[PDB]
Amino acid sequence: STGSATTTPIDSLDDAYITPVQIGTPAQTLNLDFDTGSSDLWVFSSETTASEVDGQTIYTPSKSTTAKLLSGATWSISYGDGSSSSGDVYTDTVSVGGLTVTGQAVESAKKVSSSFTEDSTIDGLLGLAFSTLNTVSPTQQKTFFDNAKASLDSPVFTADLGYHAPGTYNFGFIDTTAYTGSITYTAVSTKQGFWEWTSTGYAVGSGTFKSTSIDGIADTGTTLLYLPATVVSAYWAQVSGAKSSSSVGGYVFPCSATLPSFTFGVGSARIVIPGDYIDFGPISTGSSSCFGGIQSSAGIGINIFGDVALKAAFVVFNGATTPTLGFASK
Ligand SMILES: NC[C@@H](O)c1ccc(F)cc1
Repeated sequence: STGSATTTPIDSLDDAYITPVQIGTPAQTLNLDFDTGSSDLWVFSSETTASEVDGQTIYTPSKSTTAKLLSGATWSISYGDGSSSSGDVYTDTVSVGGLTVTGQAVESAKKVSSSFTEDSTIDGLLGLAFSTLNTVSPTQQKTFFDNAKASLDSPVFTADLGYHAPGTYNFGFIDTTAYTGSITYTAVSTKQGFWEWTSTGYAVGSGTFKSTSIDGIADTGTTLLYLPATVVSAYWAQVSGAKSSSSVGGYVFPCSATLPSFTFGVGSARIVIPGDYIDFGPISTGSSSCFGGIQSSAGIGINIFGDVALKAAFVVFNGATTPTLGFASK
């Protein structure tokens, strides 16, 4: 089997992407944030505290003939950005782009933190990291990808995120028309439960490539590119007027600037992020100070190849017995 679904930016800055997902019988379609940095499939629901729902589409398990309470199971998750959610668990039929999994754990939110409530466009998350990170207790549950894997033509999914435009998540096949040149594959460590890999270096604009190992994660659920302070300082030093602002919480730059590109290495291959991809617009409405899309990972403990980086590539998440990651230009 295979699946193919379009993923769409939630706003004009590409802050996140949503992908329609069919849950239950008859189908209830919710727009979920596919997150290769976490491993829980959770949704706003009929059980979510009413004051914490503001415009989201909810899953109502009582209206699904295939929903079954997973007795005694609870979940609770805290994300890198400080947001969180928790609740109980059903199993139900879940389909993405024509690919169907029966008996998928669907984690029903009883509580969500303010940032979720405040984002009416995201109805929940669909985790695509390794199932070892799944938070369901007392019986840990598998991701949609893990459940689907044995049925897929090939044990892979791909992320093709657009810049200010829709893109695609494919399951079970590699669309050879969706990228240019060849795909370069690189080793993954699953020890922390992430799609963790090591970039071979970077360049700023038309500058020379610096060969240096940068260990990080491929995370579709993180907006920005978070790299070591040395790398980030080298990037922003090429932008007149750019500075790190403790009050804003990172590097800002004059909105009048033209940003240089940023290149990262994948083995001997190179992925170029155009400068425009690094512009996240005014820090507040009407400001001439703009927020940068490359930020320091120093306070995080891990480097993060988030959407800013991933959207510049066609990315293969290879879930073979020994997982790997592939990157191509597009
Ligand atoms: N995208 C999941 C989010 O919780 C996350 C953020 C940062 C990180 F290093 C790992 C995961």
